[PDB]
Amino acid sequence: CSVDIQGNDQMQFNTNAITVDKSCKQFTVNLSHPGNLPKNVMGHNWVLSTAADMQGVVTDGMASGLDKDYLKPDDSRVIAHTKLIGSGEKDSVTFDVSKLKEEQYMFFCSPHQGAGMKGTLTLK
Ligand SMILES: [Cu+]
Repeated sequence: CSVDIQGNDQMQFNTNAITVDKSCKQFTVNLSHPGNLPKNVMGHNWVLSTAADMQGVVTDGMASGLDKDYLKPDDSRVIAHTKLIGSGEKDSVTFDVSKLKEEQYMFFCSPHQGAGMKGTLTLK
């Protein structure tokens, strides 16, 4: 009921598809950042929304800027998210699987989603 994910200096995650087992009550994402760049140059987060909400979350998040971890404050469309991390840092988020429907979900790094830093998540 957990997955470890890396975001690197090339704006790539090392998975682009997450499967959450139907039997999980909670699911945890452990994000880390190989590389040698600080959070204010190449920072990554991990953000989950419906496929339909992704573009708006990214647009509004990018506009909110670095000091808001590139997320619109209190954004109702964000199902779960980590903080923004730089190289050698790590952050984990846990969420209730009850928040998912057996729907199209996307995960992404908000500042680098437009550069392709995204993938799918499905409750299976
Ligand atoms: Cu990123």
